[PDB]
Amino acid sequence: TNANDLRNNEVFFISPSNNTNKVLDKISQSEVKLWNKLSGANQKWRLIYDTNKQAYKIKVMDNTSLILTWNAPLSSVSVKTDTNGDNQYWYLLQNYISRNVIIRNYMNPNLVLQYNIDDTLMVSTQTSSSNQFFKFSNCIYEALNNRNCKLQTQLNSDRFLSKNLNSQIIVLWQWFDSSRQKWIIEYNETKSAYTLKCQENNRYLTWIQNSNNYVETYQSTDSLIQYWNINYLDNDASKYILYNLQDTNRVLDVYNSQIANGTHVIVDSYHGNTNQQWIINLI
Repeated sequence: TNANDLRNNEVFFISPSNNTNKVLDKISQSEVKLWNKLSGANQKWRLIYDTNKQAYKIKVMDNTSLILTWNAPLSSVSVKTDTNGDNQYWYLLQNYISRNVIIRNYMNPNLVLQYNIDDTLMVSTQTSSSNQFFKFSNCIYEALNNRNCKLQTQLNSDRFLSKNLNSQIIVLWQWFDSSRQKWIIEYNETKSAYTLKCQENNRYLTWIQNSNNYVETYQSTDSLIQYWNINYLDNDASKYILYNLQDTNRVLDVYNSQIANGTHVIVDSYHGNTNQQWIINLI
């Protein structure tokens, strides 16, 4: 799959190459360690790419906004407040075939992140050992791919993304355990984004481009209007934003932030308010 590619603005589990069941974990306010995979937000990391530097920040997703930091001149690493230090940027360079990634410090590219036998991390000069290889696993792909899900607006705990009765228009509706409110989320390798298929009619969440900008269930198409970048909110892994591929500045949104049954769901310019936030759960 290309779903685990080192894309800007995606969120990952970072594992030692020798153990897919351990992940980089912010255990305290400052310390990181490899730990049993639990999927808490303190084990999830957003990549923020700096094009000028060709290097990334690696930000924990537990709400603290702390970033992986080499404690120069020492060999220790920590999570620290982002002060844009050169020691806080990392090159992420991938072996295409093995999928292993070296995490190389920007300030001193002689040094790479290393995991030790005792599960601690440090920086070190480069060897040929697997203790300097990491695997990256996109969190959302792991959790949601090929799953039957429901999507709740943050606006109200009992209003869900629903195909309207006897029309293709997609609206908010209270839960009634209906196939019109159940969505199969599937990653499309070609578009590198998701489709969401309504269980009732086997048609897909699609931006219908006119002055209304409604979403409707629509037949399978290669057109970008049917494809969605499902992401966590920038600093909240408990909520989702869905950006449409036709215009990735536009997102799944609730018309006028209304909560009434039948309220139109639309695609509108990103602002990131609660009307654009969605709670996705497996059925």
